Amino acid sequence: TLNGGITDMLTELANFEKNVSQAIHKYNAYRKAASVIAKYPHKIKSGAEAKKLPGVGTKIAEKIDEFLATGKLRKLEKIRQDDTSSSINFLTRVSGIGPSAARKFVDEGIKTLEDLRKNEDKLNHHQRIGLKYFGDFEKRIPREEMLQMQDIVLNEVKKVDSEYIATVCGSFRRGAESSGDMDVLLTHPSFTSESTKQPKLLHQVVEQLQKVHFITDTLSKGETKFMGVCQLPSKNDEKEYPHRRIDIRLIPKDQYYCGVLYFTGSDIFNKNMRAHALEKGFTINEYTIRPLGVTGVAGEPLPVDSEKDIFDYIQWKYREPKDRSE
DNA sequence: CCGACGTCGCATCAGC
DNA sequence: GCTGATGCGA
DNA sequence: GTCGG
Ligand SMILES: Cc1cn([C@H]2C[C@H](O)[C@@H](COP(=O)(O)NP(=O)(O)OP(=O)(O)O)O2)c(=O)[nH]c1=O
Ligand SMILES: [Mn+2]
Ligand SMILES: [Mn+2]
Ligand code: NA
Ligand code: NA
Repeated sequence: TLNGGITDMLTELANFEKNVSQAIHKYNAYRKAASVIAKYPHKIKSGAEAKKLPGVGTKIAEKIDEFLATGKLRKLEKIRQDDTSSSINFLTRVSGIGPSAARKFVDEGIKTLEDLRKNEDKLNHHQRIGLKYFGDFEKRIPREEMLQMQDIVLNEVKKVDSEYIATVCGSFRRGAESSGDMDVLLTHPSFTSESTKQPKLLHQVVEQLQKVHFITDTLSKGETKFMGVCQLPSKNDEKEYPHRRIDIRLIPKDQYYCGVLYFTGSDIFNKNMRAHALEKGFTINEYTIRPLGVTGVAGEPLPVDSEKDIFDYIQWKYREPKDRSE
């Protein structure tokens, strides 16, 4: 964090554009800029120096010069003072509440945590659970707790069917010392790109984790993706652990490497890699890498038998999970 | 100058 | 009910 | 907001 002040500024600007202006490409522009500055191994001395980096243009360069000279940004100082922007930004911190619902709530005079708590009937299920655990979801997860959680998940999954493979991805697989949540990739030989020989594969696992009181709430749930809440068990007279967000994704077993590449992240890393893939004439999702034809249409899936194969196709040197934290 | 910006799952809604 | 778009999220 | 062509 040689340039923590700058990256903080840009992230706050990113959040404004996403939540208030509802301009998603500005949000990504700022986040991309923040990321490239974050890994820049010098303390930045000027906006001109920063503009040399890919993703930093004229406007951000000027903001960096203002921030360097004064320690502040007048544009952000004004935004911070605005009631509507501040209220909208706050409401979006609740899981299930996005830019649209936040602005609608503020219109209806619901703009504080207290306002939300007395208008619970106006929330959908996701938002209601998000409000319930607002405090808990603010807290990060120490890696040591992540290891406890991994142990439970992998063992409970094993008990259902010993041919399941569960892999913890996201920031954990990238070796982070603390995570925002837990991300679990799931495979079973019955579910491939060719066929589904077994129903309720994800359901079976979710059910087991509920039975042992690990999973406590559900935000969303379908055939391949689960979004919910979990909690570590605590001992006698111990204060309870905070409730944690958990994401589970069932991927066709023969498409594990594309799946694990996707869910390992980071989000910005995926954006950068897939953009580069397009430049190289391929498209990548969580299932396949495919060539783009002359007319621009995706062709048939290419052979993949390691994460590295995917890097090879787009002419990138392989990068370990710990080097993908962009 | 300006088109494009990664890709997709689940909840919810409009229109039929 | 289905189809397609919108919102929020991974 | 940025940038490749
Ligand atoms: C949010 C997001 C996530 N992903 C993939 C890559 C992420 O690393 C992976 C898990 O999402 P996450 O749990 O929201 N983020 P994280 O695990 O990287 O970091 P954190 O510690 O959970 O905050 O899902 C995307 O591909 N695009 C996205 O926009
Ligand atoms: Mn995560
Ligand atoms: Mn997650
Ligand atoms: Na630049
Ligand atoms: Na939210």
